[PDB]
Amino acid sequence: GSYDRNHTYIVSSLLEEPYLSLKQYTYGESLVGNDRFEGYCKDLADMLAAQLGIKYEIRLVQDGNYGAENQYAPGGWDGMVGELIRKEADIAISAMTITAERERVIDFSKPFMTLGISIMIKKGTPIKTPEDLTMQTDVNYGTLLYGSTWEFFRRSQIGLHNKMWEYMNANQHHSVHTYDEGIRRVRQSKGKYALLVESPKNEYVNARPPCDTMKVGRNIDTKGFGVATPIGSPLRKRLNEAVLTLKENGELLRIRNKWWFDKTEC
Ligand SMILES: N[C@@H](CCC(=O)O)C(=O)O
Repeated sequence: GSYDRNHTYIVSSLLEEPYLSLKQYTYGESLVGNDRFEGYCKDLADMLAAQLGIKYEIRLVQDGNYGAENQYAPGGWDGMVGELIRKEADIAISAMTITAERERVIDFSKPFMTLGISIMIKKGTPIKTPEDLTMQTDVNYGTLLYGSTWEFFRRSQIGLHNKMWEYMNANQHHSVHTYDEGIRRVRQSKGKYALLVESPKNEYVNARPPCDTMKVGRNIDTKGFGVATPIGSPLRKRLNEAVLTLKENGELLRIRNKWWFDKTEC
């Protein structure tokens, strides 16, 4: 009650199914505003906004990126993280991974979803573990360039992860600027490409047509997605409280089931 509720809060996000996607276009109907979007993060944004009694406007991130340290970006970060640092958005509500490096420059709520880095292959590919990737030649691999998975491997102290880092950094052409390009490569490379991809994305894709991909191995780490705000945001406490409210009252579980379990489909 001591924050501006007339302001339409600007929410940075990023199209990434099923977290956020465009509603299917139809004949003679033009969608505008937030009505253009659907998905888990749309539903989450709606609920958070209702908890806080605020209006919001989704504005997709202007470089299509999650956020990385970049010696060219103003404020030192690109993507959604940079939009928050530079106060171009009020909140980011996306599948944004909570990392130690990002916590030094923006704030996160407690996590609304858990996840881990995982491996996606085309069915038939002879890979069962991360170790396997480093012990063979014909299957190339990669991940989303410069995002949290990229940084995990760069920074990990585990020999295996460092081995995978050295490979990917020396073979950046086998990594991708969107998960959808990586998934296309899995599907089109005849068993010769594996994608390092966060588990909720992996699980979603594998349970939907064309049913030609699968997850192998255990998750490599354990991680969360959080609602992010610029430091100092008057909304920081109330947004964290709202996430905890939605967690406790079963609403996060309900929309996770809506977009993952209710969409299977394989
Ligand atoms: N969720 C990741 C993007 C995907 C990835 O890095 O695998 C991030 O916030 O950077």
